[PDB]
Amino acid sequence: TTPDRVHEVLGRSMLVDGLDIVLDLTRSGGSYLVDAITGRRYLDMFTFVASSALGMNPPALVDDREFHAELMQAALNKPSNSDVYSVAMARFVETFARVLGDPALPHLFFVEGGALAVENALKAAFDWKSRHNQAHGIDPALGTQVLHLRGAFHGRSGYTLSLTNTKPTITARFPKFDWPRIDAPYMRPGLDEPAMAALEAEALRQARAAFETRPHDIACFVAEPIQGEGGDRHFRPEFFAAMRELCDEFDALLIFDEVQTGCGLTGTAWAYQQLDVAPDIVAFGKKTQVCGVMAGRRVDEVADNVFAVPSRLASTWGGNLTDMVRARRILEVIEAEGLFERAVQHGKYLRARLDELAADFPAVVLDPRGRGLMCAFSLPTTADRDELIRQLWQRAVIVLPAGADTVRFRPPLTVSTAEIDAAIAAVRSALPVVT
Amino acid sequence: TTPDRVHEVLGRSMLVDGLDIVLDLTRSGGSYLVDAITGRRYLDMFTFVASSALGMNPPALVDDREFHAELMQAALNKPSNSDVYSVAMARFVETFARVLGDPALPHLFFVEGGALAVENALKAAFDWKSRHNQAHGIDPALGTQVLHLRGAFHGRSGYTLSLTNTKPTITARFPKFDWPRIDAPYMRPGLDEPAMAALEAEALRQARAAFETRPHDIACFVAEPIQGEGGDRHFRPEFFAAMRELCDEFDALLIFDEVQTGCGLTGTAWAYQQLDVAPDIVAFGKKTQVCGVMAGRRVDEVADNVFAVPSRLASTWGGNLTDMVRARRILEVIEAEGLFERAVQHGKYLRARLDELAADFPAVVLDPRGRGLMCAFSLPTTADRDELIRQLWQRAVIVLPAGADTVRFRPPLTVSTAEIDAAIAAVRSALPVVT
Repeated sequence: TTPDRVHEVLGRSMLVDGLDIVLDLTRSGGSYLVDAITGRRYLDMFTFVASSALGMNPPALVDDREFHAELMQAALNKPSNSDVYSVAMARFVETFARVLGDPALPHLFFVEGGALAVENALKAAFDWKSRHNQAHGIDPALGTQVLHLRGAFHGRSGYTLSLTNTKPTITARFPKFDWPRIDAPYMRPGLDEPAMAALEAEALRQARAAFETRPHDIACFVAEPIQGEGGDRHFRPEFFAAMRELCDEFDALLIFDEVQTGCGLTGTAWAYQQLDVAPDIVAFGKKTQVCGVMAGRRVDEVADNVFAVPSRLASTWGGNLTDMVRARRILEVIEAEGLFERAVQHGKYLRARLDELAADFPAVVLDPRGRGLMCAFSLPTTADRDELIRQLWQRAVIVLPAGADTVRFRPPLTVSTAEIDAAIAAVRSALPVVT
Repeated sequence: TTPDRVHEVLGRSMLVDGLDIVLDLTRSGGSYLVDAITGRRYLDMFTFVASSALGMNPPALVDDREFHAELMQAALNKPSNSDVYSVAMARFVETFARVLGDPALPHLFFVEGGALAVENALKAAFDWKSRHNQAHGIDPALGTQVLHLRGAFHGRSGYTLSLTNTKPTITARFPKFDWPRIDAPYMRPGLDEPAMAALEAEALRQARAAFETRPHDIACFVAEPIQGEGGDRHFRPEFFAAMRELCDEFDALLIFDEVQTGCGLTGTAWAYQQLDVAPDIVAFGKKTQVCGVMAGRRVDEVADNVFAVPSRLASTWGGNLTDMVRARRILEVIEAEGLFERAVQHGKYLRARLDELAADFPAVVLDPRGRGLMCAFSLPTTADRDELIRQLWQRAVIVLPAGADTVRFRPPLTVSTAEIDAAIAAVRSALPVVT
């Protein structure tokens, strides 16, 4: 089967609604994807839906003969890491703890898939609340609900379908729990400190009302620190700081879903580190390759929590060993080359360019925003946004939509300023055409 | 970090309740695992919880230089296969369809994880029932419940926690849907045709009552063709044939969870092929490396089902590309070496040996049973069963428990008769010690 027959072969078995290209696995590199059909190079601001930290075929992985041997050893088989331990696994775990670890969150758990990472954070909270209730004379049947935000995306699995609320297509006709959902007080243009404070106060009021009308039954609050799929919606640290206090007042855990924000994209290991709010549990995935949770803080106050008791959380494989070996090497590169700091600096650059675009096209380029390399802007209508994406595709630049009117940038951590300039140049070319 | 420090390193971050050994990834091969600490070889009747079809480091994969290059190309990166197609992916899909495909079930969907494979089968059914209801004048809010069996294991995710019912430890304190659950009329010793028929009739009665008291609200019936974790419980074809008719009468889909039974273990591609019952959806995982569903039959009667409409089912990665490349090669070996037939023949051999054990130890070795290489026997008590497993471990044979009193055999498809003899010899040595 040849590159030009790929879409035909897949089309016999599946819906083929992806990109028009066929990925050349060998010739792609860094910030560029190569179409195996034409040999055309595409500038990658999409990074497999923000799951690639270093881009395709990074030199530090490709040129490392010792790593090749390690990777090959892992890739030939697929052990059940939950039952059977290896040096390859232990090396990954120790470097994860070193590079991304938080001393307050020592409990680590790994699984395949971002939705399942979030689910296991939820399971930890449900167990914790039930047991905490029981220890304080409250019915252990209580503690089954999840406070969450409007516009949230946490995945497409059994529990996360009850949380995710972006496009109706994702959740329609699937059974859901009736869990309390509150307004998301995200930052928007033309709102000053007092205006933002009032918006936050209303979400806080709704949150308080949920806790008070469902006594002892809310196990946790879950949020993305920055809402990705919902449209790159940013929140003030003040909002999460207030939620942290409110969670503590009602003995509920605070969970950050860092599946999209995590592993350096915002300029720190985790976005929460810049918001100065301490979570009890963090769910991670995408860039980490293997998914999972880190837990601690109040979790430890219940001695028989799911991290202390065998067989409460599990899967067959306990994450993919190949992903663990790849991730170990990726984390070593991040640490050695100071890629978090590079993300801060290049992120400031990208943001500055988007500000310039907003000045040049004031009625078209709206609400330029970002933290680190996680940047976005919006257009007046969905039609304008969709057209800009088509125009960029024609110019060999890959970006992703979000929400009704957002264009998202998700470059690799290794993106150069010249590559950012190229992306911006394409947007500038395309804009007069869309207007 | 050295083999002797693996448990210490992992123990800082996780609960370390797995096997005492450290897996040597290089020296393990075929039906043998190697402990990196001692160099002791362990006879493997466990195969990473039945997820290894060919055992460790199969020669056809290890000696194939062309495959090495293909695997390395896949392993270096992790593309989002849902968005971005490759030759490596298309080759996997076409060989999957060739080797394991069913002409009645042309729709394929891939995902990481067995629980998520089952969840996507459920999502397909929920959507189908709602839309089928709508097309026939019935409220589209109806069609949200899942008929399932006692003793079932379908995973540990949001929807599957409402189905799984083996050990309380798996499901306690996690929120569940109230879905209808019926008795499992599995075969047991000392029950003749009429006795089995009466047991089945009672389960059928319970099933009928569920359909009639929850009108238009049961979307599907889900079952394992042979219950694995619940204790290798086998069902007569007559039971599933009756359930098939009953599902059709009430316009509900029939889903087989073949995550444990699938990919040749029972002697055919799928266990359902030997039961002569046609499912609408099959969920697969474990041995297939990449997980997912095959769908067809009645699914196609709803033209806007989830396999026809974009973005109803999805994940970031669409399965792991490394797993796809490995699985392609594994399937080619199965096809080329006639491993399904080998499983039939060696399975008959293993079963014969267990019958002999039952004759020699009539009060201790109970209910010897199996289909293909999926074989088991039971002991009088849980204490006897647990002790036998410890005694086998001491003799370097790895087997898995199931239920309260079952010992399961899960050899690779490539197991030899001498290796089966070795396993049986160890059981014979251990039994006088446990009695």
